[PDB]
Amino acid sequence: PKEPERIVYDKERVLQPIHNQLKGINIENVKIKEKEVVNATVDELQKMIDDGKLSYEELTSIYLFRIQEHDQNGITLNSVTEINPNAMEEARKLDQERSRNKKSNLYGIPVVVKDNVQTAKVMPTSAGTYVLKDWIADQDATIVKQLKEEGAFVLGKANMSEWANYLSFTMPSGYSGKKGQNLNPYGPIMFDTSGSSSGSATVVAADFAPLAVGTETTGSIVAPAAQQSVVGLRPSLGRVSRTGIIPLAETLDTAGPMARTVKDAATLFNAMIGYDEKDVMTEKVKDKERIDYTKDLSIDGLKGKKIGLLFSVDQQDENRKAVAEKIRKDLQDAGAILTDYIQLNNGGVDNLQTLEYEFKHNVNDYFSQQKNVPVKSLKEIIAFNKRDSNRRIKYGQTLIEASEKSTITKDEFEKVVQTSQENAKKELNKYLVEKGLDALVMINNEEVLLSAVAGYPELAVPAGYDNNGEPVGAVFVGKQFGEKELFNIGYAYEQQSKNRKPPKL
Repeated sequence: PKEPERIVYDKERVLQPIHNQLKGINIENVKIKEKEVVNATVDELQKMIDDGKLSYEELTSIYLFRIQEHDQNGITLNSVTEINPNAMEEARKLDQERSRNKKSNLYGIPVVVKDNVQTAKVMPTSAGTYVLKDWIADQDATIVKQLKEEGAFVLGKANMSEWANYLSFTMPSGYSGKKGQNLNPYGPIMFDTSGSSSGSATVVAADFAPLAVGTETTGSIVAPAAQQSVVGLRPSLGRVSRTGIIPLAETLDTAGPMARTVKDAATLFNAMIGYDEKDVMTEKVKDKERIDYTKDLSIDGLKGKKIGLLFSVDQQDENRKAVAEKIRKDLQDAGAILTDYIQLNNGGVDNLQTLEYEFKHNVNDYFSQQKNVPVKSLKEIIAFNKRDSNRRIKYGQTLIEASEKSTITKDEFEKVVQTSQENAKKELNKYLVEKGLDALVMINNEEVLLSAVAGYPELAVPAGYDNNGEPVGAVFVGKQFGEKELFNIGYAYEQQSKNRKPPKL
């Protein structure tokens, strides 16, 4: 992959919606409440408005102001693709019906969803592409529809690696032909943002939003979360509906919550989960009940837990040696039994061929359902990009070209997926279920291939910063349908370490 550059497309796409609903606002009250809102958890934000020292309209104003001054100006992280023009109108209405309709922790809380998540009549869904930059979907994604059932509203959309990082091998992470290059708030250009949920990681890292929604095929959530020092969760395959999300490979596709705090992540995770008749994958959770993932979160959640390490401190470079060593300490200091150095075996577990065949089919089937989409096939996209290469495909489109002319048959595909799932699931259970380990911890995204295919949940927690200041996260692998135990484990590791530091913008 090539290096990231300071490239920003269509800046007025974000500024004008911000500028329009910030004409009748006092900048004095904004900057004052800004210092009290930044790095504050969701629970703390609810306390600031219960005491009357803040409101939802003010909360939204601060974020929009920060996006205007930091994301599209100043340091210019360029992590926001779209902004809800009705963000203030919805915020004020949530203030009026607050004392009457308040019920959930998510009420009035602005949420930023990934650019590949559908919203109705308001914000375009493009998956970071230039060809879909202006296409507004007909219906909301189910996760968006369920979000507004608890009071939450979509503040805007986050930047991402185009096509969920499936365009070319040379394209830098965080880049999209729609908005441009995403920059890491801990060190622009210097540090990569990772992908493909780069923007969803940045908006919560730079306090552009309290919560964010990302998608993951293989590491697209936990890797940018670790690279930008924020919390990211990949749910079990079937826990969260994918309906209303531009796919990549429905075999692996999933949508997870992202925040600065494990607590806040679980708060968002409450409204994302549920049942969906449209997504047949969510019929593996039908015989289960909805839970509050914020109640059973104790600081002694690591007491007695058996975490298997997927990294070795001694074999680590001098740069990450100090960070990796502190991970073991914090786990031990919290009272957990650590298991040596477990080296997972990636054998027979395919990822690329699963993507090459399924991408063309998922995309074409996706566009066939839409009403007024400017493209109805992957073939038309390829032809569209060719007409202005330097703009629409600066780093090419080799991957989507390979998927279009793929020779792989459906028999070869479903057979590979079958063997891959049985291998990864057995490899994981070998340590998790068989040897009685509660969870597996890794550094960054070194071991995501197995847990993604097997459908096991993943939780990224800020593990600190190396000698150069580059963010390093600790991603936990939980057991199947064990998001409840993962959050409890993740919360205990988070509080008994506190590695995350707010970035200097």
